[PDB]
Amino acid sequence: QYVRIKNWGSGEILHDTLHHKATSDCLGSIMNPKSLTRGPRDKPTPLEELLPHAIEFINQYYGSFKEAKIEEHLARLEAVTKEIETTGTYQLTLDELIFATKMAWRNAPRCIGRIQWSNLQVFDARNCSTAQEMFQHICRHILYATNNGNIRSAITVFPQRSDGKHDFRLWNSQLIRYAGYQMPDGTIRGDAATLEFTQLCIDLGWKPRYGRFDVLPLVLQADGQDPEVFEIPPDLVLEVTMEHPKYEWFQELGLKWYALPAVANMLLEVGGLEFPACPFNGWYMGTEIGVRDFCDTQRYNILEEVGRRMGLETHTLASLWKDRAVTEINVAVLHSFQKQNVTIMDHHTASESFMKHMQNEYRARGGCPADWIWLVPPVSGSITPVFHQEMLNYVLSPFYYYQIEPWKTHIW
Amino acid sequence: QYVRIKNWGSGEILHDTLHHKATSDCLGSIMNPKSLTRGPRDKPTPLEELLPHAIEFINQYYGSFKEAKIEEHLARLEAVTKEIETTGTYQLTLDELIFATKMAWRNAPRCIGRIQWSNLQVFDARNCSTAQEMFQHICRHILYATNNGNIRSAITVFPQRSDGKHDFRLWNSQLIRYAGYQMPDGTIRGDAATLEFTQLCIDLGWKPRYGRFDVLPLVLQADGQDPEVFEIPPDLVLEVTMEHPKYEWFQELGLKWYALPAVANMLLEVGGLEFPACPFNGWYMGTEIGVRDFCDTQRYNILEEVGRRMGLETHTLASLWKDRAVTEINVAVLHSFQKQNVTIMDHHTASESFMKHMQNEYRARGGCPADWIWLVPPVSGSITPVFHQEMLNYVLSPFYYYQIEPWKTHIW
Ligand code: HEM
Ligand code: HEM
Ligand SMILES: C[C@H](O)[C@H](O)[C@@H]1CNc2nc(N)[nH]c(=O)c2N1
Ligand SMILES: C[C@H](O)[C@H](O)[C@@H]1CNc2nc(N)[nH]c(=O)c2N1
Ligand SMILES: O=[N+]([O-])c1cccc2cn[nH]c12
Ligand SMILES: O=[N+]([O-])c1cccc2cn[nH]c12
Repeated sequence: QYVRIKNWGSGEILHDTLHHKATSDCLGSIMNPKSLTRGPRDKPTPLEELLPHAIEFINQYYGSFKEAKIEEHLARLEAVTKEIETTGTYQLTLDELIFATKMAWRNAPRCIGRIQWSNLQVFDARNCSTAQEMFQHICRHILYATNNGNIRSAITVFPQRSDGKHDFRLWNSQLIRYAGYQMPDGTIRGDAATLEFTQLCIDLGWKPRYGRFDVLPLVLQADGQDPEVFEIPPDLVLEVTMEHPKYEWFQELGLKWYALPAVANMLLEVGGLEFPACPFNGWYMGTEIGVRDFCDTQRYNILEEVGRRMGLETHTLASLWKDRAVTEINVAVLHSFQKQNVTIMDHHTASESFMKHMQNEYRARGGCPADWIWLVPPVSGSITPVFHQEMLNYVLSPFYYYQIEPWKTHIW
Repeated sequence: QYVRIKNWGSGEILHDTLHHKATSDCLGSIMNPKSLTRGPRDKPTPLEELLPHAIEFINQYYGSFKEAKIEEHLARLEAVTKEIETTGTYQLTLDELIFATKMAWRNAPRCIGRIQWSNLQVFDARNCSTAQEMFQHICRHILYATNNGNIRSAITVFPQRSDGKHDFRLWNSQLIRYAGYQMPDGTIRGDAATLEFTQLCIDLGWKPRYGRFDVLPLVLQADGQDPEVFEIPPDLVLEVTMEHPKYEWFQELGLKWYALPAVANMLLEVGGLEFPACPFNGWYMGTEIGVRDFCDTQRYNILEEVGRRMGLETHTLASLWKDRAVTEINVAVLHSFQKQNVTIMDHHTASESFMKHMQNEYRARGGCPADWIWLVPPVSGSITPVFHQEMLNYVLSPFYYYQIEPWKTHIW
């Protein structure tokens, strides 16, 4: 009938009717395509579907390392099949889970730090059962991951999905994130992107401290019950104060950002089993903070003013003042993280690494799922290698799917 | 079996086998997909296919302007049908051709200057018949288009394809382009991207002047005959000397570039009819010269040295020296074109315009074919609006398809 299209900048929406007149023989520019999402359930996974996937995975895992263990393979294959027919679902050996997480990461077409896919700390929280218990596992995660600035990649795996009405889910987009408050005088303070979610926290009893960098509360839902609100212990949230290595007035901007990039709302699918809650984290890439968080008009939007303070022709677009500015914001981010001994990688070194990984991936298994639109840094495109590298985007398994925002499909 | 992937940077090739293990339910990152190419022929277009397309077009053209001319419509419809059944193919009224070119441009998903789609000079050369005659039409084109710096968009349409063995084709990638010579001492002088083609010109009798900016010869093939070589009159090729508005040493780089961006090897398809030769041109966008031509490692590659001359940490990647440099090269390009009174638009203003166009397009006809991967400038991505705009890529009609390089499918 018509496809909806969103301009994440102005938020505006559009309905494309013209595409119907296409000749035939692409949704690559879409953000959250239903092909990359794995929604809710109401009934368990039909055994006929589960068994095939489960069998494949056990073959992937067992046919993973050098010199196989056929005895164990066929044994596990059997033990797994049986468990499925007797219990319905099944449990992955801790080793399998570890293998599962690293693979799913490895199979993440939008990630650029996949060269690190093997170095990942795994926290088995499959035995968890309450919100308070989640909050604890999450805190442990944050503490381990942060590591006083020397960031360590980790993922905490909560109980897999069973029937559907019993799902473990973190409502936050990511572990640490700033709140966005709509001020009385119309202005928007904080992270404009978290406006709607900040409200939900308010509605659930959270006390808004109306500031620019107020760390949002953890909103967790265990088993199936309603989400409970927990504030993250301030001692656990390490931040970095933004300061330029030449511009003294940069510190006067009063900017800062959290050191831990931990995605909290994705679903890890593996061997037919799916875990709707599994927060993971790596470390930041400069451009993410300096270009996205800081310069997007839908976020902190600091380009206009960082420009003036540089004596740039803010009103003459062709002067390339925007190019000039963002780069200085980037050096600030990079410089500040380096100065405050917090791990971070610049987009150039990062790209060179993905290219290295990508080639290691084809040589190792003839392939590497890669979404160009996401891998190319928000700045200095072609100055980067990945820009010139053609790539094939495809969903393998295990995989880290997206999921329908919980506050939509959830009866209280 | 396996899909081939090219790294246009190092030129390296790869075979993707892994994609076979995909779940299912994307080739968006590919350069020349067969879906965007319209190859050779050996027999005319089967009447059963031609008539339907032809009919549609006549409906598009006639149902174009306000208050239709039904009398003429049904009349043209008839006159066209008849002509097809009696002659085989058919001729477009000059008006239709004009409408055809503007539409095809309008339907170009990779173009960012489509807001200009209505302002396009059309040169009807459908009566042409020889190479020498082509060269003349092309020169006239260059002269009109250049207009002493005030660039004007234009397109010259040569005789449409008939049977297949009688094709008019320009062998050049674009009207004006620099030669790339492989030097004795291993080094590559000029435009490395034109290495193979420069050789073809040598093989066809062209005399190489072994320089950095030697304008390549026009290689045209008329009717069906072999391609003839013609040198473009130097008085017709307007260039711009690169100089920075602050760096005196920039002029010392000895850089320069042609002012006319004229794509010469594409095929205009319309109402079933296809014209394998129709060179068009608009005006340059800063980043194209400064970022692509100048900074691509596969081109003039000037980043390394422009860096040093700026006293940048050329050996410390994290210093963001590359970001800093390219921006200065961009200001040079932009500044030089402005100073030498030659039309050119910066990527920012250009993007803002495409966004304006895109919205004018949905409001006017609910759609606008847009390939994100191509519309997003090679630098300052998210600093641009189009980066955040989701878009649908689809091939409409009329369309400007690519085509198999002539020196491959051509018996002498
Ligand atoms: C170690 C450093 C890492 C870096 C530098 C890094 C960087 C990135 C970047 C730049 C993106 C795009 C994010 C955006 O613009 O919204 C991304 C996406 C992603 N990363 Fe990585 N990452 C790292 C580690 C990890 C780890 C440890 C995992 C998983 C265990 C992972 C899983 C993913 C996934 C699934 C996405 C997609 C998120 C989405 O679609 O919104 N990454 N990463
Ligand atoms: C008036 C100014 C114009 C500007 C600023 C402009 C700019 C651009 C840019 C940036 C691209 C991508 C080129 C690349 O990176 O390789 C492009 C592609 C294209 N443009 Fe436009 N353009 C303009 C006019 C035109 C005109 C007059 C036509 C046709 C009559 C046109 C047809 C196309 C086509 C078909 C492509 C695709 C070429 C390819 O796929 O290699 N453009 N243009
Ligand atoms: C691999 C990738 O498709 C390729 O290097 C690209 C991408 N997008 C592009 N964008 C433009 N405008 N022009 C190009 O040459 C390319 N090349
Ligand atoms: C419309 C477009 O898909 C969207 O704005 C993009 C594109 N690529 C991206 N790239 C990354 N890494 N992260 C993003 O949020 C986006 N968003
Ligand atoms: O930009 N990043 O660093 C980034 C983005 C998205 C997910 C992760 C995990 N670690 N770092 C990430
Ligand atoms: O970059 N450009 O200006 C550009 C690129 C590709 C085609 C045309 C035609 N005019 N300008 C063009």
